[PDB]
Amino acid sequence: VQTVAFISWLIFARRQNGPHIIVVPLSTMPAWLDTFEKWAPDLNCICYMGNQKSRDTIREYEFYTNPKTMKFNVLLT
DNA sequence: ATACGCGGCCGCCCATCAGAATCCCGGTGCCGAGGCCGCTCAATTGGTCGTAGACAGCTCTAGCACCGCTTAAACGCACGTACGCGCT
Repeated sequence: VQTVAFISWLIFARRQNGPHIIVVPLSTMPAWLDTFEKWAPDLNCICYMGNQKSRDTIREYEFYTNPKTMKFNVLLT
C-alpha cells in the first residue's frame, strides 16, 4: 500500500505522470491488481501476462499503428 | 554166292598232379620331438645419483539438485494413399 500511495502521490503531486515499471511475480500479480484498483481506482493497471497472442495484445495496446501514443504507465511484469 | 565177326569210336564214372588265392605274419618310408652345441653379444648383476611422482593440504571451479513458470515437442489415433512385395 505504501508503494501504491507513493506512486499515486508522486504522479498527482510532483506531476510525474510518466510510465513506471513495477515488477511483480505472477502469483502476486492478481493481488496487486485487486489492491491497486481497491486503493487507487483512478489509475489503470494493465499488466503483462500470456505468451504469444497476449504479447500481440500488449503490443497493439501499447502504441498506435503509426511509425508514439503512450496509453499506459503502471504495469506488472 | 550168303551169313557171321569185329574194330576202333565213344559216353561213362573214376583216378592223379599242378596251379591259383587267402591267411599268417612284414619291411619301408615320412614326420616331428630331440640332442647336440658353440661362438657370443644381449641380458643380469652390483651400484650411484637424481628426479618423477606419490602424497598430503588447500581452495576454489562446476557438477548436482531442485523448483516452477511456459510451451514446444511428443503422443496417440483416424483415414487413405501410394508403396512393399508377390505373381507371372
